[PDB]
Amino acid sequence: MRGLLVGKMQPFHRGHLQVIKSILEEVDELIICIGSAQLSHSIRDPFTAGERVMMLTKALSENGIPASRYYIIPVQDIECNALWVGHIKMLTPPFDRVYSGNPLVQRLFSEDGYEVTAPPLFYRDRYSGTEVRRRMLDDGDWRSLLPESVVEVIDEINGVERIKHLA
Amino acid sequence: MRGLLVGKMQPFHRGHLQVIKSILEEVDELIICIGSAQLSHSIRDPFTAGERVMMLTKALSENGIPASRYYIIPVQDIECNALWVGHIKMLTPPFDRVYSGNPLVQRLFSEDGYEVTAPPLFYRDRYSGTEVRRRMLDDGDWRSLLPESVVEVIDEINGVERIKHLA
Amino acid sequence: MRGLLVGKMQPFHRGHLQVIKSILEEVDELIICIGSAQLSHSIRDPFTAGERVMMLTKALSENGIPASRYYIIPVQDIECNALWVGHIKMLTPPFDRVYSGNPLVQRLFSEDGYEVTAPPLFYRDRYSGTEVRRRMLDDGDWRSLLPESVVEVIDEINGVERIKHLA
Amino acid sequence: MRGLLVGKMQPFHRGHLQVIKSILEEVDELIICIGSAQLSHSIRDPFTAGERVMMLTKALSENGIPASRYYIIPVQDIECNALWVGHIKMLTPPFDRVYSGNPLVQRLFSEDGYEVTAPPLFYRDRYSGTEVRRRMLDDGDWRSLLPESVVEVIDEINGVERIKHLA
Amino acid sequence: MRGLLVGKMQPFHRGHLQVIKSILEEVDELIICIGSAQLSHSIRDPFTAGERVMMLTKALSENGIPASRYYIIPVQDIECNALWVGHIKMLTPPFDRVYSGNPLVQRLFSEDGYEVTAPPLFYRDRYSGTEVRRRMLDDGDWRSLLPESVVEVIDEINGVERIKHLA
Amino acid sequence: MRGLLVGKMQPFHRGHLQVIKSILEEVDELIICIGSAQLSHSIRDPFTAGERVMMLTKALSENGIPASRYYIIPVQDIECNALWVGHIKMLTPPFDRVYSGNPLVQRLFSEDGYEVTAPPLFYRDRYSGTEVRRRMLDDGDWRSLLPESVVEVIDEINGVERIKHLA
Ligand SMILES: NC(=O)c1ccc[n+]([C@@H]2O[C@H](COP(=O)([O-])OP(=O)(O)OC[C@H]3O[C@@H](n4cnc5c(N)ncnc54)[C@H](O)[C@@H]3O)[C@@H](O)[C@H]2O)c1
Ligand SMILES: NC(=O)c1ccc[n+]([C@@H]2O[C@H](COP(=O)([O-])OP(=O)(O)OC[C@H]3O[C@@H](n4cnc5c(N)ncnc54)[C@H](O)[C@@H]3O)[C@@H](O)[C@H]2O)c1
Ligand SMILES: NC(=O)c1ccc[n+]([C@@H]2O[C@H](COP(=O)([O-])OP(=O)(O)OC[C@H]3O[C@@H](n4cnc5c(N)ncnc54)[C@H](O)[C@@H]3O)[C@@H](O)[C@H]2O)c1
Ligand SMILES: NC(=O)c1ccc[n+]([C@@H]2O[C@H](COP(=O)([O-])OP(=O)(O)OC[C@H]3O[C@@H](n4cnc5c(N)ncnc54)[C@H](O)[C@@H]3O)[C@@H](O)[C@H]2O)c1
Ligand SMILES: NC(=O)c1ccc[n+]([C@@H]2O[C@H](COP(=O)([O-])OP(=O)(O)OC[C@H]3O[C@@H](n4cnc5c(N)ncnc54)[C@H](O)[C@@H]3O)[C@@H](O)[C@H]2O)c1
Ligand SMILES: NC(=O)c1ccc[n+]([C@@H]2O[C@H](COP(=O)([O-])OP(=O)(O)OC[C@H]3O[C@@H](n4cnc5c(N)ncnc54)[C@H](O)[C@@H]3O)[C@@H](O)[C@H]2O)c1
Repeated sequence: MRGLLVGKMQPFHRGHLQVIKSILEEVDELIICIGSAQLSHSIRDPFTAGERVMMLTKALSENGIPASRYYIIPVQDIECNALWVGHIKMLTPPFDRVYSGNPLVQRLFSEDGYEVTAPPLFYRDRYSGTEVRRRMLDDGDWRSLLPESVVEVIDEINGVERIKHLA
Repeated sequence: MRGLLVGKMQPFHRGHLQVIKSILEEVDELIICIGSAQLSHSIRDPFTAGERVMMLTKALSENGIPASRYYIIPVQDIECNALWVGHIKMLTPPFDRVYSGNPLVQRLFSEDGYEVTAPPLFYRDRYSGTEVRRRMLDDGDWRSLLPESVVEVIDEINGVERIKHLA
Repeated sequence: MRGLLVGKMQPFHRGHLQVIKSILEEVDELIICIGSAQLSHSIRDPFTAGERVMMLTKALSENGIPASRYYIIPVQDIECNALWVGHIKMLTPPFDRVYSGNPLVQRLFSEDGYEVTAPPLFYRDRYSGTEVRRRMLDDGDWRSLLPESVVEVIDEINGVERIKHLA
Repeated sequence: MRGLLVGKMQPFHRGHLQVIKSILEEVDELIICIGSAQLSHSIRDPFTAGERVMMLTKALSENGIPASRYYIIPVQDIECNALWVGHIKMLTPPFDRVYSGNPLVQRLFSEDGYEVTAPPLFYRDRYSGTEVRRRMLDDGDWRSLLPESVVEVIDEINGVERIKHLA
Repeated sequence: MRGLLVGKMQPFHRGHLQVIKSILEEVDELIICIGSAQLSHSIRDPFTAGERVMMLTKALSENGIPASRYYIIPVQDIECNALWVGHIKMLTPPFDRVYSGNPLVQRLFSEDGYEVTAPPLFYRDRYSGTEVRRRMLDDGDWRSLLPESVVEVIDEINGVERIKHLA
Repeated sequence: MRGLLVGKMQPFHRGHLQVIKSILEEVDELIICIGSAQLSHSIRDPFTAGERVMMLTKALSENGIPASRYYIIPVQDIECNALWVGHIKMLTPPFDRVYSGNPLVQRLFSEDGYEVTAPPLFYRDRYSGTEVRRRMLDDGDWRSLLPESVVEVIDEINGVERIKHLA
């Protein structure tokens, strides 16, 4: 039983970790696709796919989740939404269920015949990429929104200095 | 200490496994990029990136190599060789050394300032994607050239029927 | 005498039908290019090119316009506006006049040396893709804005459920 | 009942016409996709998609086949074969059966769950794009291989002068 | 000693000329990249790369700056910001310093290890592409913001008629 | 009076220099487009566009040709030959005549309505990119085929070591 979760992870936050843990209770393995893998250095998409791979890797490992239970696969975006589900299938192992709170992702997989689950949102008011990046820019408390390992990655790659300069 | 290995893995064979094991003796983790992730269903590139991810995953796991010791990242090809090293960096975790027997890959990383190691070839006369695919097409003994787990993947996805039809 | 009409047809409405009929009174055949053929599943561009081909086909046929009097050709968008006129020429039969109310389309063809006609707008306050899609989303009366055959196509492909989910 | 036929039509020849007529005896409408719509001015792909649209249109009309019985849709090629079937679906009306003698096309649609029919070849030794273009270049008898209407199109667009210059 | 300046030059204005002159006092040659070379015919990017090449050429020549002191190189934009610095390097001669007031350009080159200088802004309230284009559209005094040679180019290519039609 | 010359310049050789000098006797300025600006690090296309810009610049300057008499513009290739002439126009200043010995280039510009001149070939048996690169690889005398300034550029960028490694 393999599930699929897709997200920009800009950056990977506590909401992401929580949903992943719950998902791992109903599936044997979880395919985690880092979408928009081609975007980086913008206010909405500051981190490269590689930096995000490290964020995910450290965070999951830090939380004791065995690496054998998940796949981290960067996925560049494409121009045709009608071909995106096929695009994901082509780059990933086979999967039985799709977990997503993103309307577009839900509708695309739904139309393709996949069962789509929308997990309950975990503190959607604070655990969102938008809030995290807003706090980084306005000097708010973004650190509490992310697993400690992610904060370390961001510090190491000078993530805040980057996003502030770009803004 | 993290190394980087790039290959089409069309399909993943015993030569690949051997070089990976030796590399894992000098580095802590190995980033394994599956190149030409956009190509599939052709005589030279029959398998999708996703099918190759499964081949690698099963094979490495079958050989007792812990998943925490490697990263499997599909990498689509790009038009400009001059930007390829940057392309790889953008999609991967940081790495210290590059292992490759491919002249182009060696020269590109070399010009970029990376130390490149060309591991000794393991039975280059039989352990090559070209030979494997040739045997699949001419009904030769391709199975002995691949780890058992890879053969199982190919059987499951009807790899031989596909490549034969395409030829 | 062949004319050219380009439009997103998202979806094909009564305004489109009316302008086509009038155009067919001054030209022998009309080339109808469905622009942005690569876009689908978005609030501004909900339908695939194929679904739009059916909308046009059924509507024109429903209105007794012989198929021998027009060409339905999907045209993907391209990055360079400076090459778009050439892009259209490359995918279509030769044409003598261009009919369009779109400023960009008018200027591009004009600069290329083509005579461009801007037909009078037919109820521009209700007959527009924007209004149709707005009514579909807010449960307004979108059906009256489209030929009956188009409504049937939309019902069949669950167009409203799609656009509502995406919103 | 709608069928699908895909071909480069470089140029449209008597073999194409014959297979289309037979297909039209088992389906109500035939979707005819002109593949490699982006290629032109090369020895293997001399004609633009638009020129080919005219070739098909004139030929089918010349042979009394009603325009309401077919769709002529140019389809640009894409880099990922794994997404091509989806690419075709996205640009076309729905279809029940696929007719093709091309191994790749057959395997792709087959893997996607479509029934694929390989019509008998009509004089494959003379009725092929390769032979036609070879005769045009070596001053052989290419005219007898094409419907008269197609020859007229080629004469009008100076097709032979083009291909000879390119060679 | 060679410097690098990148800009859309939509259109080339007095601010551009001033910064170039000052830069030419600290470097032997200046590489001038016209960014977004693929965009044209839009309100934000009205002129083609070729038209901009003429604007730069005439203006610099008009101001007595020898052609041997600079390189005018059109550079199309790319999807990955992470590869852009590499993209520029690939299309240009080697350079020692980068001059730019654009935050993104500064951060990208900075992260790549280049020294980046942000020249003082020359009348930023009037000397900006945005103001120039705004005046062209609202019939303001755009001519005083540009070198005379640039105005002549714009008049010759009917730049104002174009941008007004597009708006 | 402005002419246009397009070439890969892989690398710029004595034949190129000779044709340019003769052309400069009938035109006031010469636009020199370095085609395939996106290709580098391959046996057929070893040098980046930037390296070629330097080769041209040094060679022309070395031969006393004033920089004000020419434009060096890198041009990436595109997928549609039917749009290439438009692609060139978009990136360059206006031109009156096209000089080329390349059949494709000649036919494309010819069909677009341009007068195309095919200058006499200068020692075509030795002055060709193919011969130069062949000698570099087989240790033949490639230096005599290129202007001295070009040899210096190649030495400086380790061009021979690169092409030999790639082979
Ligand atoms: N055509 C295309 O190229 C195309 C089409 C669709 C989607 N995409 C890609 O999909 C990606 C979008 O992913 P996204 O917007 O979902 O990214 P995201 O990082 O914001 O969200 C990832 C997922 O995590 C979960 N999640 C997020 N916050 C949560 C919280 N607080 N509590 C619980 N669960 C939470 C949701 O399932 C969500 O979908 C992008 O890369 C986009 O480009 C591409
Ligand atoms: N511009 C670009 O897009 C660009 C530039 C360079 C390379 N690439 C990509 O790089 C990939 C090519 O990888 P490849 O040709 O090396 O693939 P491969 O699967 O044939 O080889 C993978 C690697 O495995 C090792 N190996 C193979 N056989 C072995 C044996 N018998 N014994 C020991 N070691 C062995 C070598 O290090 C080799 O490089 C492609 O996807 C290519 O497109 C892309
Ligand atoms: N570079 C590029 O890729 C490029 C450049 C220009 C245009 N395009 C494409 O052109 C398409 C845009 O077409 P559009 O905006 O005109 O689509 P549309 O469907 O809104 O309008 C189609 C045409 O129908 C007519 N029309 C619409 N409503 C009417 C009414 N009520 N009464 C009478 N006539 C009416 C007008 O002539 C109009 O231009 C897009 O696909 C766009 O991407 C592409
Ligand atoms: N990834 C991709 O972009 C991708 C993948 C697959 C195919 N394609 C496209 O498919 C197209 C290829 O079409 P093709 O090679 O079949 O073109 P074609 O014109 O040679 O043949 C068209 C079809 O006509 C029929 N036919 C041809 N000669 C005949 C004869 N003498 N008698 C009877 N029937 C005959 C066959 O069914 C054949 O497949 C190309 O445009 C190719 O690029 C694209
Ligand atoms: N990924 C990518 O494709 C990518 C990433 C970064 C940048 N770019 C490209 O970079 C280009 C952007 O250039 P831009 O925004 O700087 O263009 P611009 O023409 O507005 O400015 C050009 C430069 O001129 C100088 N300048 C402008 N006005 C001045 C004034 N009044 N006084 C003094 N100096 C002045 C500044 O150094 C400025 O950066 C675009 O083509 C963009 O697409 C591309
Ligand atoms: N669709 C497209 O992207 C498309 C279409 C056509 C051409 N192109 C581009 O055009 C470029 C090809 O240029 P090319 O093949 O001519 O390059 P080249 O460097 O071999 O030749 C350049 C030109 O120099 C002249 N020349 C060469 N050797 C000479 C000699 N010994 N004596 C006298 N004159 C001599 C000829 O006019 C020749 O065309 C490529 O970059 C190609 O990709 C692109």
